[PDB]
Amino acid sequence: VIRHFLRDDDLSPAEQAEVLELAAELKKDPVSRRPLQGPRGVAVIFDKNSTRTRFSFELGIAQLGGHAVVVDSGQLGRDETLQDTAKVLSRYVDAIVWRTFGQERLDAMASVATVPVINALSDEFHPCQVLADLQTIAERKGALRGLRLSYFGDGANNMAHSLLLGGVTAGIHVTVAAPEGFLPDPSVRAAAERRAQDTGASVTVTADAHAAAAGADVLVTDTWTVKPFRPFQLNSRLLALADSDAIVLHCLPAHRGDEITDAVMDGPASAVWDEAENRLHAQKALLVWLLERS
Amino acid sequence: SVIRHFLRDDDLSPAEQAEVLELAAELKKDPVSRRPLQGPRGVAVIFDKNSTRTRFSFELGIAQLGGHAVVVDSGSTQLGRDETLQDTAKVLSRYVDAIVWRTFGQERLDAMASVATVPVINALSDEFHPCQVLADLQTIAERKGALRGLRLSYFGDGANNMAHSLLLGGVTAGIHVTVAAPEGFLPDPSVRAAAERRAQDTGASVTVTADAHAAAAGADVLVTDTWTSMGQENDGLDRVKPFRPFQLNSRLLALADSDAIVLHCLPAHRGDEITDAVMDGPASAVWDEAENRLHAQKALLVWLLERS
Amino acid sequence: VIRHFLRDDDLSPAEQAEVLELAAELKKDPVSRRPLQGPRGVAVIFDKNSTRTRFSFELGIAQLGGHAVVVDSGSTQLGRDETLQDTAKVLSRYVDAIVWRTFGQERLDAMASVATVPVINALSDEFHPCQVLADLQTIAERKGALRGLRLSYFGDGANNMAHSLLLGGVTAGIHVTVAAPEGFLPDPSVRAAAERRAQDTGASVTVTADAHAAAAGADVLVTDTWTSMGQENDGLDRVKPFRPFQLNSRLLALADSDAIVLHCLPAHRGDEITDAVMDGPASAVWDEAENRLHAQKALLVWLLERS
Ligand SMILES: COC(=O)c1ccc(O)c(I)c1
Ligand SMILES: COC(=O)c1ccc(O)c(I)c1
Ligand SMILES: COC(=O)c1ccc(O)c(I)c1
Repeated sequence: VIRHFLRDDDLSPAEQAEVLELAAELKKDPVSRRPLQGPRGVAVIFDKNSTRTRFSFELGIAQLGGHAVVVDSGQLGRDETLQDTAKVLSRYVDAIVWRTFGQERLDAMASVATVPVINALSDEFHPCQVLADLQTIAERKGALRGLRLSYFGDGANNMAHSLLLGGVTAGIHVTVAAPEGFLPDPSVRAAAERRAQDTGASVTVTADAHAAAAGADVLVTDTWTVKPFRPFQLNSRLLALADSDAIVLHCLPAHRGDEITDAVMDGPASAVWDEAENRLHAQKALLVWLLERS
Repeated sequence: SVIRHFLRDDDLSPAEQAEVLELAAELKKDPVSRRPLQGPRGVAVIFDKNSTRTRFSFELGIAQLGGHAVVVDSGSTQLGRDETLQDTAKVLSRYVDAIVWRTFGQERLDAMASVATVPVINALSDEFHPCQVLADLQTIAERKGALRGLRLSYFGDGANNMAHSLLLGGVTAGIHVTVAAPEGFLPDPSVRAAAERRAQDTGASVTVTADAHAAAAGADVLVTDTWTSMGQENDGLDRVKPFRPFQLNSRLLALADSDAIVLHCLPAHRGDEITDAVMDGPASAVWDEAENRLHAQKALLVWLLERS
Repeated sequence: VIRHFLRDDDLSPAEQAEVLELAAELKKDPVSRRPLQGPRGVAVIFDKNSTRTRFSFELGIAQLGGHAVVVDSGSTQLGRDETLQDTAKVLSRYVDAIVWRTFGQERLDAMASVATVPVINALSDEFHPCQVLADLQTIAERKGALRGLRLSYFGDGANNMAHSLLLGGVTAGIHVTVAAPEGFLPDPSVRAAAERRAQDTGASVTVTADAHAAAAGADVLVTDTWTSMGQENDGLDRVKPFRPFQLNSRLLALADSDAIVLHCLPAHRGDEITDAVMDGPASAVWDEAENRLHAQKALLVWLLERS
């Protein structure tokens, strides 16, 4: 009966809508929900450090009344079985937030822990970032369903997979614009196409950056790590092809002049700074929502 | 009032230990009902060698007492390197209401405690692990009731921190403690004599034997621990062959009382000191035991702060 | 506008007095001010770790009702994977203040130029202005009014404590003397800024290699370690030049009979200061160490309400 959140499609379309609505309420009233008052603990474990993931989660948990126990990459599983660690953590904390690499490690922890496990960021998915992206799109553009989103650059990385899955879950027509060596994992693509039939969305994968941008409502990129990606740069030429009032997203950090140009990132279509803040609100909502169902 | 420290299990008298364990039971039922550190007031939690389960239990426990744990890993300069230990203790005493320290040699804890003007707690050391044994006693009481007169046997390395603390903390609770260990691996003589003298006051006893089967027979509680600490991996000994007859396995457990329970200071190395069947079977109390580090350490801190 | 505290003369004499008054009030009532209730966040960022800096700030923020997010060395150093400007914009969305221990002053200036929350220099190569606030609180509680006191600092005259004692000291009206050997003198820009500020407060600046003249008639004697970790490979013999400037019993006996002794910890007993001086009746190093908690909480309270 314990819900986990390891990939974007772990939420149904109706569940994802609940979490995003909660994120909006929490942005307006950040200390109104105190499910962890006590404080109750939440584990925030990094197999590899991520300062942005730490600020977001550590502050968010505290604003829910809890105390985050942050374990930096100075690992889980060397000492004892992941199953034994999961059993003990379940006695100390009400949720486990974990940044690890392979998906099989997250699945293993989730199969044994008796508290919710959240994928903070992994090799294959970045589902919390995409919740923050969807919150940012909704507050700038309103209804998500039927919007057109294009992601540019490395189509094999965790953002491309999560934009496909979380995007179609929200009714967004998602396009990935990527060069040949760097396309979405085929099982993720197939999961996105199936979910997309439930929401009226669709999946497109192309090497044509110009067609990806033409008519886009949301344009997204991410760092590249490098010649194959240059045609996919978000520059101002690409952005003129989009629909009026298009918004640009980029989970930070950005390498200005590589995947994105100053003019795009500092211009009026950029929503990168609101996007960064909304990681706090979206992750708090996810936690609140998981905790009440577990 | 004198400042009370908790560096070894016998730092509590039998009556004082009973007060702490009763408070641990109350705190398990009502975990935010005691707020002596409301403010927050600080508590230092220092690791000369990192321990992640010591971290979760103390960091959360201190927060639930209303306090704020300042957690210092060994990534900082080891205490005693950049400035004297006495200088550090004097400064710490201006910032925090208690000092929790995982360190190696017991003389370092003694030194800190002699100069600090706030309680010092041994979170785990080479010679003792008294906080773990408080959690063990809480767990035993939960399962069996009165501790006085129970029979507890520990198996494996008889000179490690858990053997020493089970001796001292166990006899302080009135438990008849047996250590089953091979020759060359027997309890420190000073700790054994201290346990024998304390056991006189409680009606307990101390037994040390190389006969694992005899130690298991009639026991109410069977305990083991890893055979080798990190610092012993390079000591030159074969640290498998001497201990294999002391494995806590189904055969050994079946020799004990039908109602016996099994304890183990985590992490366990399954297949070495304990088997999967025992670890995962119905006699195992290891998960409740791990949880009770939280409650027993909170009780200890509440009790020390009130007396200091 | 947003106020920052990057060096000691970022506070005017009147503003410094307000922060020091607040520090005394917070020492008496340490949880009575809750500007960060929520909790609101405060970033505490270390380009190079300092355990003493971390404890003081982490507890202080919590006692203001906030939650400190501590970033130790081990994260990618600010500037490596992203512009300081971009990091500052994102930080400003998460926290109500940025406390940063870094190296060159230009990095602090850059952060403060674009951050929309107060930026505090926790400790840097050029200045240690939070420690000097704690020193001034310590002197005030031991001596009363600061104006007109005579303070002499001994040792490396170009380190961050020498620079902040000059600037923070003259801001408080203290006559500051730096006693240091040739080649280890205060930065000229810092000395000139102190000399300008001293005209406003009736204070004065003296730089001298004459250790006995600097101790004579002093109300406060201060020293610091002769070498920072980043100076250990600079090629200099960093012991012989400084031995004449040791804060020892003979040097203390030249000062005013009611003189006090300060040293931001840790001390290397036997080098810059002796056991007899560290542990005798003139030493105020333990109160000084504690007051870093109260002075830093005061600064945060004051910056948060002005910004
Ligand atoms: C939410 O993330 C942050 O606030 C953040 C990002 C990058 C940084 O280098 C630092 I320090 C903080
Ligand atoms: C109470 O102890 C724990 O919850 C714990 C133990 C071991 C670990 O490796 C980790 I991550 C957490
Ligand atoms: C405020 O500074 C301290 O309290 C402190 C200083 C040095 C240390 O090694 C440790 I642990 C704490």
